[PDB]
Amino acid sequence: KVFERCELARTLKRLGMDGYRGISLANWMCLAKWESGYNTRATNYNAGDRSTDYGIFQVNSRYWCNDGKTPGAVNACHLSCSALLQDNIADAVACAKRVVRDPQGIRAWVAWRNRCQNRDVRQYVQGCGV
Ligand code: NA
Repeated sequence: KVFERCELARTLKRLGMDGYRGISLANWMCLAKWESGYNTRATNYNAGDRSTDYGIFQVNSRYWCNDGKTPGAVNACHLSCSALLQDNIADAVACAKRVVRDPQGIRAWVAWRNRCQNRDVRQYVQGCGV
């Protein structure tokens, strides 16, 4: 499923992402935008290390979910990576929450540092009623 901007903003809000571990809703929107373009079935293989990024938040199989084919990987979210490709983002959100519980926080995603950090991210939620 490819979410519309405001549809996603309202969904993330009801799933309790606004201010989760000090991360504003607009930051989560900026992250999803740059990671997958609001696409829940997005996948990206990293040939250099044999891992794959899954879902709307593009979480890596080496640490967050299990896909079986990634060498020396852990499954911190305790999920099959298939769970992160559903139209319903409940599991993807629960796993994104686990990621930011680590010291790095939102900084764990390099894309956030590149396109979201220290920028005016208001535009991602403006007019959505959240
Ligand atoms: Na894994």
